[PDB]
Amino acid sequence: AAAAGQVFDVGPRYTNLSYIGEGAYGMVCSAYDNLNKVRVAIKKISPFEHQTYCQSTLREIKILLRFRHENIIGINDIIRAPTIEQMKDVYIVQDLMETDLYKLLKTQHLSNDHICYFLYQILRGLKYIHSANVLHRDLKPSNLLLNTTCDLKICDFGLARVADPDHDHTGFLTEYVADRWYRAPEIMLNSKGYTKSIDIWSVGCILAEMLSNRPIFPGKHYLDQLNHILGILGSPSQEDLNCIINLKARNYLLSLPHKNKVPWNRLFPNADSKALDLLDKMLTFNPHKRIEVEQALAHPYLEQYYDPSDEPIAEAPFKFDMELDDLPKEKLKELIFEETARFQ
Ligand SMILES: Nc1ncnc2c1ncn2[C@@H]1O[C@H](COP(=O)(O)OP(=O)(O)NP(=O)(O)O)[C@@H](O)[C@H]1O
Repeated sequence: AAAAGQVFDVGPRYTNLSYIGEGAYGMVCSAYDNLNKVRVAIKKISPFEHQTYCQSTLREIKILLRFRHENIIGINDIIRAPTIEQMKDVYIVQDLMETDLYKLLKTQHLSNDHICYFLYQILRGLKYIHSANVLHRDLKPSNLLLNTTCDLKICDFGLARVADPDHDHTGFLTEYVADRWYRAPEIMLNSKGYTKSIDIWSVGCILAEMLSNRPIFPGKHYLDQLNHILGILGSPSQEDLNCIINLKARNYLLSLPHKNKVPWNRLFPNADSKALDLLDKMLTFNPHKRIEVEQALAHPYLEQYYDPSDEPIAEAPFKFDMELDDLPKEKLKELIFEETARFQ
């Protein structure tokens, strides 16, 4: 059993392992694919102890196996034991991507052309995801992979859900998992994040972060996240408040001192004015007024790339809720076993 740091048993076919990160349920290595003669990425996942780990792992696998898109990371192979009894770990083999936008923004200035092309690819992948009735719900720079030729692939569908706008409403201050800094204001107010508009907010946050190499709304906690948003957008309008019927959320917003909108050109004086027009439309407080993915693709900022015939949609949308919250981990291990069978 070949070792890294732990068992990383991808054995004969996958060799010359190099540690390139850790994280959720396992650890990530690069490896030489002795069959296909390319370096690949391998994610070891060890989730079968914890129901919640098994949910995230089954979601990621089910979604990434169904999706086929140039801007979404695919699964090339899956390594696991031939029996459920022997299966402790699952190895997911993917295209090796040189970096992610998080690592890139820590150290590199992006040209206006790079910002434009990266946003185009994010929205092109997102159009496919949304067309499949799926919400990503955790878009952030670390979940956007890039290779040496600036090809961008969305990854990490662990928090992804089938869209359910009918059942989106909830109380004030309802608990949430996805990264605070990329959470739409309605999450803190009255939304479960079951509508496509929560992904467009996250893209808007990522566009702002590409324009300055700093998170635009770096809240330290839940209400601080809302003060950061309202610090730039200003106090919500009467019309936007009238949309918030939940009294705890409405009265919280009414309690706050009046704030005027800060103009995007003050925050980003060297930005392309078309980029700031699109940023404004993505970071709209009211999710009903917020631009949709297909409208963002058609925005003048993206006119060099925009080609709706080359912006494919999903053949096989997820019609129905993935009924995973109440499956015991033993059922979820069986589903993961069945979902991975095609690679044996
Ligand atoms: N296909 C890939 N190619 C290269 N590096 C990758 C790839 N997928 C993930 N990584 C990196 O491996 C490290 C750990 O992976 P991680 O950031 O956890 O990826 P993820 O797919 O978003 N999964 P996770 O965050 O654990 O739910 C990070 O430095 C990632 O950027």
